[PDB]
Amino acid sequence: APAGRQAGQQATVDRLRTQVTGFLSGALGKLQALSAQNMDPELAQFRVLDVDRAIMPLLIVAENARNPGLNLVPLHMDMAEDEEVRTQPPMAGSRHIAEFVASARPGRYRAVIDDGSHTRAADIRKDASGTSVIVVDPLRKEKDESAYVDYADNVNMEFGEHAKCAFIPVDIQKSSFDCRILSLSLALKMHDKDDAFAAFHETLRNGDPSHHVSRAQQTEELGATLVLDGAPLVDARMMKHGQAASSVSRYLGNHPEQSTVPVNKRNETLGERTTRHLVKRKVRNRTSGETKEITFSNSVEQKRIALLNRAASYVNSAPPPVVMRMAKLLQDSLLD
Ligand SMILES: O=P(O)(O)O[C@H]1[C@@H](OP(=O)(O)O)[C@@H](OP(=O)(O)O)[C@@H](OP(=O)(O)O)[C@@H](OP(=O)(O)O)[C@H]1OP(=O)(O)O
Repeated sequence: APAGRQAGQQATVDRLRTQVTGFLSGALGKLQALSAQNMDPELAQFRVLDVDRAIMPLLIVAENARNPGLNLVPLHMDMAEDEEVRTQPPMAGSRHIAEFVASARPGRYRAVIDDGSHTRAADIRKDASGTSVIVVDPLRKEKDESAYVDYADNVNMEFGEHAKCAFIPVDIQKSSFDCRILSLSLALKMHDKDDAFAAFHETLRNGDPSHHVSRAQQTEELGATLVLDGAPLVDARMMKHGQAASSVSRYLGNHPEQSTVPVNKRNETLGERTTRHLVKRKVRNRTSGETKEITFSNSVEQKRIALLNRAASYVNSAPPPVVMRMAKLLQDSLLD
């Protein structure tokens, strides 16, 4: 019974519980309906950017509780604090990296890093020796691979010049609004490959990345690591939600050994699973005009739905202090 754990607040708790599940499940029902009807959300006038920003802090709480040791913390870069450049304010509970590095208790963390307009995933190690970070970006649209040099340097400068850093840009995202669900999934995959990421942190502080990645280079300015080929650290299980079939196939062509390993309990290969998620629909054009018809994997929209399902279930059976916390995180999203 929960009457013992309610501290006489069963009225406020029970009402905040309904309020949070109502929003999570309310978003779930529309997204499930749009996905089942094979319709693009932004063409259907669903404001995914705002829903993804409001549910994210609540998803992390659920994921942190579902997998202890994930230690997933939302963080943002300095440019995210600038109301002039940013397209959206950082999500509720988000911390400035400088504040985090200075005050975070030593240990292992996962993170989603908002720069104001885009979000990446990260694996952070903080101890006496220093802080080290492995950043995986689900977007790779830069035409010339020199912006990644800047990104790697820009990420290192945000964590401190004494931090060891690796920047891994990966061709997963194709849409404009999926960078939050993709980064959240990469974080979960990081905790899944915890051992492999710890051995990379070790090599970062000490030799040859060849035991961990296929292609890497130190940057001229800060000597941070830029990885333009993350395999095998970036394996098939990290490429599952690649939206373009050409990205998954190019990746498998470059790393054939990843084409036969199981990516889930159903024993699907990366290629089998992506094919199962291929849909054909109209999307917004980013000549002429407005829309274009494409064939892509709806894995991310299915994953957004599956994550909302998890969170809504967690809250239904969550203890009051968790309910209070998630209700506040939702209210805090209407600030800024
Ligand atoms: O990474 P998680 O969020 O922790 O969930 C993953 C995973 O999800 P991803 O697609 O993002 O990698 C699988 O999902 P699918 O391949 O089917 O899409 C899987 O499912 P199955 O093995 O049953 O096929 C199962 O999730 P669940 O048990 O809730 O259905 C699994 O969980 P774990 O990695 O924690 O074991």
